[PDB]
Amino acid sequence: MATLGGVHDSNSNPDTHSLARFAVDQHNTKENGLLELVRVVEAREQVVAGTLHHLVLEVLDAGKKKLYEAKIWVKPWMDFKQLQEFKHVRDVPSFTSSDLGAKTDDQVSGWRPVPVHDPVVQDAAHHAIKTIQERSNSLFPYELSEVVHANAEVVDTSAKFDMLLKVKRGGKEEKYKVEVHKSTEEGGFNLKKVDLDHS
Repeated sequence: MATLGGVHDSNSNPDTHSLARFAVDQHNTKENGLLELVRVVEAREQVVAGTLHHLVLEVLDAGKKKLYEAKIWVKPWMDFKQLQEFKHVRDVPSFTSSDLGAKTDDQVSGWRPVPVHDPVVQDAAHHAIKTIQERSNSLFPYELSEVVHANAEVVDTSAKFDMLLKVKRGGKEEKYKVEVHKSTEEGGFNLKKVDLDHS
């Protein structure tokens, strides 16, 4: 259980080198496999929704040196550090003076809930809200208003989605349950059933 917070920069005082190894080993083992840590570059810190570890080191890509940065997400409460991802940068303090950002389009499976307001939840929610109401007939009254809590589940083949949000209509406020399935290359989502939350 350890964290950190304080937007700044250093010269890799602590064991920052090892920190980068864990990050690369994570991506390298899952989808990567062509990055070789050569020599640490620098160590930067920043507070992001709790704790953010920004490290930069010179790696080897297929036999070509290059500086890459790795971001690690940590929290004080849970006190569990986890590497988010690293992007290929250039010999500069910024992202090669270009746009890099972060991307996440990798498959995943497992019986576990899901965050809120995310691109995956907000997507299924908005789709479910309109789909459900449309499932009765051709119409488009309201859409996603405010998500309370969403959770994902792994079915025999597809993936169930149990979430709860509030809908608006003429200045009203009512919560309801939603159950949608997740499919790949099947058009998108497949709303299973729906329920109301007022009992």
